[PDB]
Amino acid sequence: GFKQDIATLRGDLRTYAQDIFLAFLNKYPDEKRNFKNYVGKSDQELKSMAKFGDHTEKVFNLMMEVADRATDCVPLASDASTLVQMKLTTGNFEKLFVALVEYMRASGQSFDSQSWDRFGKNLVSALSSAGMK
Ligand SMILES: Oc1c(Cl)cc(Cl)cc1Cl
Repeated sequence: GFKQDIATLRGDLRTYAQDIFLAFLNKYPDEKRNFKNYVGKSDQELKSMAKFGDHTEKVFNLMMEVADRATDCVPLASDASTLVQMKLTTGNFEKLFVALVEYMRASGQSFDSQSWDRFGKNLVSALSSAGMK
């Protein structure tokens, strides 16, 4: 289920983070235009940029922490507030989770893809309730 999936992702987090973020950028090319440093680069070129691997892993680590603290795929409102108060839009987040769920469904592994869909919706809603546009 959802909690085992957190363990699965953590066990190869850099690879999963990069591959899911690349799936997001390739599914939504316009989002990539908000990453000036990644425009005009293929997957393999992105994987050679230090801050691509470092930033994608850091984002997914925080996602895993929030997932770990959630109950029934509902994140803590206090985690959402911490996120909004750290240095975006709920629309871009919703698109990341669409790509994440599609990636899980195409994997041969028994990810709980419906729970991640719910978690993404609930995080988007909690971020909006906590003041993110
Ligand atoms: O370099 C970044 C990456 Cl790869 C992903 C996100 Cl979500 C943000 C930044 Cl600044």
